[PDB]
Amino acid sequence: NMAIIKEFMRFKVHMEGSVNGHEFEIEGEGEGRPYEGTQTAKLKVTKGGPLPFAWDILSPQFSKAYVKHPADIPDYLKLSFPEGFKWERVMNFEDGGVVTVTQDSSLQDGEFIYKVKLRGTNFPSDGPVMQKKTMGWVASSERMYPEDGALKGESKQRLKLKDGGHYDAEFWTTYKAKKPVQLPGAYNVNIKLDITSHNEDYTIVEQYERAEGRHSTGG
Repeated sequence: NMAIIKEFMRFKVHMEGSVNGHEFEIEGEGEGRPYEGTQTAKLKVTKGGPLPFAWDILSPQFSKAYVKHPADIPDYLKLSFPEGFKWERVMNFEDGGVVTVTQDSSLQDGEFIYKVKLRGTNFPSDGPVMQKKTMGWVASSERMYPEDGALKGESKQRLKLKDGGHYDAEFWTTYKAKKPVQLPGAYNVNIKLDITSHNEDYTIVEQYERAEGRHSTGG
């Protein structure tokens, strides 16, 4: 896969979804350095905008092939190409909001192709997601482990809020390659996800993410 997954790779992403019944679509394009763990994405809301909820609940869904791994941790999701992988995610927020997400990743004509479906439900009409009071995710760590022939990841996540407080969530994701490839043992993936620019109504957004696998739990 050293020649399938190049040191510089682009991707295209399509998301369709709904949040508290508001339907929307997003199209975007991104690029990054899969072995250095860095990537940027430029997203455009193409249906349903301006969105009546916080961009932040969407931002984690736009790319696991771009995680830097040490040589002694098998890079299962890079190894899955060119066929690729699928993932399924549950995000439970502390005020009862829920987002469930499914995603398919493939490689076509030398670019990654991502297709995302998202359903957000049960967010309080008063809460920070529907009132657009969130201000980005704090840096986080996803604990990974193999189970039942797939790679699972779990994390505790936290959104900063305009009022200086925080809004917490738990994330559970299952990642499954489309062909048997080697699973890793347990390890941690440290992630930093930033919104680097956006227009006034978040119908045009750019993101940057850095992700790296480690054995260490330090900081």
